[PDB]
Amino acid sequence: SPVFAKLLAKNQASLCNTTLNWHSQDGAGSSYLSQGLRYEEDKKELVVDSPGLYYVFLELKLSPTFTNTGHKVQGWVSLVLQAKPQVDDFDNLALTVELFPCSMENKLVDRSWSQLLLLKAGHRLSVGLRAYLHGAQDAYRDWELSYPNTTSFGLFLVKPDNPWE
Amino acid sequence: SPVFAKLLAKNQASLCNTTLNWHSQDGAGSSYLSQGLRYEEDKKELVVDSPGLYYVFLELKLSPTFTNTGHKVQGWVSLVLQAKPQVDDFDNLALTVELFPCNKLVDRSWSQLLLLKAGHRLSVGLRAYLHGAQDAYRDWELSYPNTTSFGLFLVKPDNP
Ligand SMILES: *[C@@H]1O[C@H](CO)[C@@H](O[C@@H]2O[C@H](CO)[C@@H](O[C@@H]3O[C@H](CO)[C@@H](O)[C@H](O[C@H]4O[C@H](CO)[C@@H](O)[C@H](O)[C@@H]4O)[C@@H]3O)[C@H](O)[C@H]2NC(C)=O)[C@H](O)[C@H]1NC(C)=O
Ligand SMILES: *[C@@H]1O[C@H](CO)[C@@H](O[C@@H]2O[C@H](CO)[C@@H](O[C@@H]3O[C@H](CO)[C@@H](O)[C@H](O)[C@@H]3O)[C@H](O)[C@H]2NC(C)=O)[C@H](O)[C@H]1NC(C)=O
Ligand code: NA
Ligand code: NA
Ligand code: NA
Repeated sequence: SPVFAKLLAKNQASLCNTTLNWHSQDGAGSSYLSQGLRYEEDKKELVVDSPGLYYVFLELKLSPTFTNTGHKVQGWVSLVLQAKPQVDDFDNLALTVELFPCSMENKLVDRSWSQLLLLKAGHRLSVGLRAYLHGAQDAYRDWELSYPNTTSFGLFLVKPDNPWE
Repeated sequence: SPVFAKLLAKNQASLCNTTLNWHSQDGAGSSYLSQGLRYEEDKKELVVDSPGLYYVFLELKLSPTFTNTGHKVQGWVSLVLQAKPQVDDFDNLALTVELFPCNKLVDRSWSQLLLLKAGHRLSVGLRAYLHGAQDAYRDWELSYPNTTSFGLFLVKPDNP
């Protein structure tokens, strides 16, 4: 069976610097994870069983709130992939959205990110929400992570490890 | 073995409405496709062998050119996934980048989980509407090494 996972972010009413919580199963027992992949609620980490080349993906869906007027609050919002252990290039493994007056709107922001990464057996992956917002009083209340525009995180095994290497 | 492909776009010196050409192997003879996948140069299509649920992805890398200056050129650039037969999801399977009068490399990704049939053909159309300056389409390009990509992975076979 293909090794694949697609987790959906638990709701976040406002933005802050925190590790995101994930739904690992839908409204029924059917999990968003295949075998060879586990999700740990306590650590908020996706645990990779076998080593290989994985296609890791992040999809940020920023929903504007009632207080959002679209053209005052600026800065940036990030989804930062937190890997244990660090991968050879795990330096700024992140999906960033820049908010500037130029291109700012009172509209849903839907951005995707991907990277092919060499992961080890027992590799732990968590996702941190990062944001610096300014321009109005209570700027972090102007955006949220909510269902049905759900932020997602996942991966799939592209090439299993070759031990000889 | 996993069913996976990651094709890299052939160079495009300026932006226009066309079906993109793709490299199916790198500089050496190393294939960008696994077994159960083919690329047809003539049709510019990725041919899917077995039916199932595929994670299809597009990644647009727009590189600014020498003539790319100021905050005048605006509009949009798109990568349109052209399926044969039409996938009964939406007729709007596209990556779209909006350009405002704002300049560096634009790197945007798109993905969708799609139910594909045996012999499914997938091609990618480049779409663009640029205005605000005389030869606005010359201000962006698709070039190596910041190469635009297209591929997929079989997530769930129909017949294990
Ligand atoms: C690639 O395909 C896309 C379609 O997917 C295509 O984009 C379309 O381009 C036309 C023009 O080339 C756009 O139409 C414009 O709409 C605005 C709306 O306000 C008008 O102001 C424009 O008209 C001006 O020019 C006229 C002279 O002909 C004057 O009569 C008028 O007063 C205006 O000054 C113009 O009609 C159209 O909106 C887009 N479509 C989309 C969906 O954005 C694109 O041009 C194709 N690219 C290439 C490289 O040819
Ligand atoms: C979440 O973490 C980020 C860091 O990743 C925090 O962003 C940082 O926030 C401070 C203000 O709180 C920014 O400093 C400001 O700089 C400007 C420079 O002109 C100055 O005018 C201000 O007086 C202030 O010192 C800092 O730039 C920013 N860092 C980055 C990298 O953008 C953020 O505050 C944290 N968020 C929460 C919710 O606390
Ligand atoms: Na959302
Ligand atoms: Na094509
Ligand atoms: Na490019």
